[PDB]
Formats: sequence, structure tokens, C-alpha cells
Amino acid sequence: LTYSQLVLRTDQYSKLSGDGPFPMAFGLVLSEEERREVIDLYSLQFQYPDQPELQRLVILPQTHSRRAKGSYTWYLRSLNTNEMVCAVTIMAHHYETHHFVEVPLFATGVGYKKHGFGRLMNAALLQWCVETGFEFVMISADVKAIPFWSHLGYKTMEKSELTRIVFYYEHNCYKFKGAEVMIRYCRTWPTDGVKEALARVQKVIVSGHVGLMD
Ligand SMILES: CC(=O)SCCNC(=O)CCNC(=O)[C@H](O)C(C)(C)COP(=O)(O)OP(=O)(O)OC[C@H]1O[C@@H](n2cnc3c(N)ncnc32)[C@H](O)[C@@H]1OP(=O)(O)O
Repeated sequence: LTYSQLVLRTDQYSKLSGDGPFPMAFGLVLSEEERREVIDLYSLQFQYPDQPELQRLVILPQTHSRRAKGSYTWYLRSLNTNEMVCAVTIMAHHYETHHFVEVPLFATGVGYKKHGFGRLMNAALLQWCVETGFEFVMISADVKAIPFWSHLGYKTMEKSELTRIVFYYEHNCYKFKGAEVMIRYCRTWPTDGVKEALARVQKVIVSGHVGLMD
């Protein structure tokens, strides 16, 4: 429900071996078709969340009316093959004066690893959080995920700051067993962060908005 347990799955060639460019486009999951495709990517990376739990987590955005709120899943698609390259699922929270985002799911797909798409998607999330009204991105980080989030600049949330939202967090946020709570404040995100992450993704050009839309 709001508790989980990260169980990761354990010869893999690069699908970007060609000269490029490889055109790619970001998308928001808005159809059952995209929902199925993102769940398929996740299901090859996770043992738990299992198939039912991925279907509970990856959903169409709320049919509501004024700030961003609720669940959103974005993906990056490789246009040559229509394959999903990576995907993130968030929950957007507005609690009293606290406006923040949590990230239950994040993965890069088979054949696309170690190309910079993880850094790129994280950069696109932080840029979206800045542009919408969010103050920070909060991560429930299983022991196996801490080094990754840490490398990308998330830090262990200080206890005094967690205690300010601890009640709302324990009752509303998606908590992985044994996790550490990590955080990046959006005021620390550089304006050129997406530009620099994309520059590092070799042989890729992005068509459409270079970032996440809602
Ligand atoms: C659901 C959750 O929230 S769990 C959080 C993580 N998700 C998962 O574990 C799902 C399965 N794993 C994956 O999908 C991938 O291994 C990911 C998403 C962790 C990383 O995807 P990649 O495509 O390897 O990321 P990318 O190539 O963009 O790497 C970004 C940078 O992080 C580094 N990095 C990648 N994985 C790790 C790791 N596990 N620990 C530390 N650093 C890492 C890379 O070396 C790279 O460094 P650089 O930019 O300084 O050169």
C-alpha cells in the first residue's frame, strides 16, 4: 500500500552501436498503450514491485483541475525502434506549506544502460519540479539504490527536516523496506542541468520538448 520492498532482477550489447544520431522523444503516460509499455520496461528491471504492484503505481494522471498533483509517469522513447529507453514514476504532494515530489520507480531499459539516460531523466525531472511549484524531490532509497541517487546529488535528508513532515510521510509516501530518505532541494538545481546532461548522451538528439510535460 504505502510500504514496499525493492527486489532487483539480476551478455548485453548496446542498442546505440550505430553512428547516430538516434532521435528520441520524451512522453507523459496518457494512454493504456503507453502504460503497458512502461510497465514492461519496469518489469524487466524489478522483481518487486511485481506486475500487480507496477500496475498500481503506473497510472494515468488525475482527471482534475490547478497545480500539478498525484501520479505521473514519464518515459524517453527511441524513435528508430519505438522502444522505451527509460522511465520515471512520481507522486506529487501538497501538504500544508510543503510542496514536494517522491519517486517510487526509476529505471533504464535493456540495451540502453550506461549511456547517460539515467542522469538525463533525473535532470528532466528536477527541471520539471523547478518549473512547477515543487520545493524538493524525496527518494525512499533501498540500500541498493543509495549509491545511484547519491552519485546524482541526492543527500540523506536531515532528521530535523524529515520530522517536519514525518507524519504525512509515514501515512502517504511510498516507503521501501529498510530505506534511507534522500532529498534534493530544487533551489540547488542549475538552470543548465538538462542541457549538460543531454550533451553527455552521445549520438542522441531529442525532438519535441527537451524535458517533461504535463
Ligand atoms: C525504483 C527505484 O527508485 S530503485 C532506484 C534505481 N532503479 C533501479 O535500480 C532499477 C534498475 N537499475 C537501473 O535501471 C539502472 O541500473 C539505473 C537506473 C540505476 C542507472 O541507469 P544507467 O542507464 O546506468 O544510468 P546512466 O548511464 O545515466 O548513469 C548515470 C551516472 O550514474 C552512474 N551510476 C549508474 N548506476 C550507478 C549505481 N548503481 N551506483 C552508482 N553510480 C551509478 C553512472 O556511472 C553514471 O555516472 P557519470 O554520469 O558520472 O559518468
